[PDB]
Amino acid sequence: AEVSELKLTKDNKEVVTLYANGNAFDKDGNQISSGTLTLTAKFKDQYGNELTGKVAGTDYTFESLNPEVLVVAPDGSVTPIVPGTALVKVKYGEVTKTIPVTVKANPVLETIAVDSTGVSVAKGQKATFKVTLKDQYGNKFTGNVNVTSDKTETATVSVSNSGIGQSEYTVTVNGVAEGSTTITIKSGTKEVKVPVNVVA
Repeated sequence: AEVSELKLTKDNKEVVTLYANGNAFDKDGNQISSGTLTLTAKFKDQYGNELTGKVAGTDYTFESLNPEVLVVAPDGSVTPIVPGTALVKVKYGEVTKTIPVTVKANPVLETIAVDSTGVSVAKGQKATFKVTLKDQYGNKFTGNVNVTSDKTETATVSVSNSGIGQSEYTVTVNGVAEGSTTITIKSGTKEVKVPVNVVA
């Protein structure tokens, strides 16, 4: 025979990004949730005919040359273990092929992005800005958010969605009395401060 394709897949999509947690991503960075994670393989004969009706596991077997890093079932099924690089192998009699596979470290919170630099609200009014959590790769990250205010007699604060389960939240600040103060937005071990000025 001859090995004509060796791709990593889930639900017919090629996998460009794979985390330690098993999550997988196409070219666009849209997550694949359908299918199981596998390697696909196609083969030709000595005259270039695509060998058909072939059984993965029986006619051909898959090996992981780095089994502490990535588990590959002989039928081609795939589960990541920790971040690193694994070399994967397909076998068809004497005929073999090798591809690299990269497991990336899972997302963790890197940045609390804040739509605002300071807030100006009139006494007895509300103001609004957005908070976006980002991971080390600079994509949206779902995580918890907590907002407080240094002086509640000047201004009070609240967050959409009870500050859980989301990667984008709305912060409302109510103007309570004339004067100034600071809101603090906390998430994980990180924190941003925002000044606030309540006008008449």
